[PDB]
Amino acid sequence: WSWESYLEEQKAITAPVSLFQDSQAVTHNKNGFKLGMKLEGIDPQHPSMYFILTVAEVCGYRLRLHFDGYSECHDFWVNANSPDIHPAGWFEKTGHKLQPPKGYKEEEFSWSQYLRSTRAQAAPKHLFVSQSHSPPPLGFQVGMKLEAVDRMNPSLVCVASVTDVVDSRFLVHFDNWDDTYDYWCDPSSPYIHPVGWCQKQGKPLTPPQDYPDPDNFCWEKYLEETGASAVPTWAFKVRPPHSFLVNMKLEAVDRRNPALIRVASVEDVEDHRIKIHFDGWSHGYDFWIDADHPDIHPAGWCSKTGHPLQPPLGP
Amino acid sequence: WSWESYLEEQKAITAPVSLFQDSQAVTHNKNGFKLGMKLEGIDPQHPSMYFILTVAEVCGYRLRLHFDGYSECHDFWVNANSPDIHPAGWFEKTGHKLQPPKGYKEEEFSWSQYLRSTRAQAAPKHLFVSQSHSPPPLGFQVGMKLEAVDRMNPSLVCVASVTDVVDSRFLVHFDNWDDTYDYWCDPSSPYIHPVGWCQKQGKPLTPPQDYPDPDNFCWEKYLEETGASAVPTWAFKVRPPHSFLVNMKLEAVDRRNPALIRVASVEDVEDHRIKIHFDGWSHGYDFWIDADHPDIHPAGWCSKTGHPLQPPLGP
Repeated sequence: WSWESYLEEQKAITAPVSLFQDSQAVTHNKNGFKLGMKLEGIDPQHPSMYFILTVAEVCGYRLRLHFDGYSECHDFWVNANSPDIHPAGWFEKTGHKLQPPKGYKEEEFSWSQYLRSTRAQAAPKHLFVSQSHSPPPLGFQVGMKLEAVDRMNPSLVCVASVTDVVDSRFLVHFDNWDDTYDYWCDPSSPYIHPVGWCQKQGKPLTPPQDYPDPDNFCWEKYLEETGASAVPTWAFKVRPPHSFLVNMKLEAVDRRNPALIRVASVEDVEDHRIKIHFDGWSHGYDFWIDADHPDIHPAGWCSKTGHPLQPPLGP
Repeated sequence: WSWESYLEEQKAITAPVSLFQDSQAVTHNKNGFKLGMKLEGIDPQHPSMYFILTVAEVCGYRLRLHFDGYSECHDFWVNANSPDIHPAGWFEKTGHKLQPPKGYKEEEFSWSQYLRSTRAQAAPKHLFVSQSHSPPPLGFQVGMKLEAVDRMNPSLVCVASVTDVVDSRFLVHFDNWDDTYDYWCDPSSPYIHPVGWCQKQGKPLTPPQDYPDPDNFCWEKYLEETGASAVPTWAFKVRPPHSFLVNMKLEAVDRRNPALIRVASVEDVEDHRIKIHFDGWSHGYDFWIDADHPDIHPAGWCSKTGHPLQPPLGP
């Protein structure tokens, strides 16, 4: 199977490499992660929370991570240039809480004693693109307030806080709601707005969960009572629309089976999202995804990185 | 104590009779209701439901009603010209459900057997202003849909239905919410609007409780699925604002002890409501009330109807 003959046969084109972020397109970096290496990382189910993880599997420029002490059914895949993993020791140098292995209490864990018990190696620091050493997202400080879209209830723009800052990204948290609504963001995110944006648009602002008298909700009073500042208006950057067009082909991680990467086409587009179709599969498997998601890639990505590519499903 | 004497010490004025509805002002009708007379009436705490009620007390042009079979702690006062009471036998001739006395099954209650058991008399029909013999509210039929303010959550305007029609009034019900939010209305009510009013106002509409995918609520889809039509826009009338002014004196039922009527003053106003202050009492007892409410009356009303009036609280 080749992309060249496939595109010739389909009279189609791939999405040019120039439409991707460098982190999505880069194939010339070696994967330095090795089986058994230990590290810290974000739980994709609880994006505010950090766990001790072990490398369970490597495939191309991707790794499968295991939560030490828990079931292997929680394992998940990342790219080796993921900014959501960090070297052993990072949590204590940068102000982050680390969930210990199942069994430990969080004043009974140290890395030096845990590496001694397990005889394991921490992944070396030079492997990690994000160690809190890069310039921060200008203007967004921990504790500052903004208006954010709830991506699980996307018709709602809500009162939200910056609760974590790591390199050029920050965590959006919805005041008084479960942390499982949190998501990582940057200054150009189309989902975040300055305090006062809703009122300027004649849009309903959703106040914190069970705010007393939500009808009389007023930002100025809320900021005063919480000892908080608004993220300043100048910090918010216009992200321009992506340039993907319908029928352009690419490679995408299968969401039902994330060990696998399949030949995919752009089925539909919005300003900041694309709809993925897996060639040869039912359209029931189509899904919408952010154009900057780390799990879509230009054609050739699996081949240059050493990951198997699934061809179109054919007879 | 007299009004003439009091008005002179306060250098004050009474709200003129022409500011009130005729039904709030009328003093020359006699109270024909008698202790122990039985009738049917709306439960004020469940405005959609009808119960068997007994006259427990009469004071001037007011009567206290007791729910047969239930605790006296639920007793309530109405005026003798109330539209919310009907003669025995009305429910069956008009398509309404009667809740029987506590402990009876509905089906095993009949008025004639119940009058025989209690040896009581039904209040005669000529006492009742509302027997369902008058023209209906034009344009409002059972089953028609409209938008209504939820008076318990007054920032919300919601999908609502006409569920009952009695003489000149109709009952507004909030689709898929419980019946305790229902309220009685006429065509001039400030709280109701035609289908599509929110949209034209750039105001959000609250769809029925747990409507599947509530952001796409489409009135015309909803009207079709429910086999329903909109109340026509022509049927909604403008109510002009009241002309009560701050400082006018009047008489009002005490909401904490509703057997009592006190000298009151208008503390504040809106287009359709006044704020009542009880002379000589703490302002912590001030309350808002709709200006057409049956429990406010002009100065002189207690005197002319034979009801005791409480003078201002003094040292």
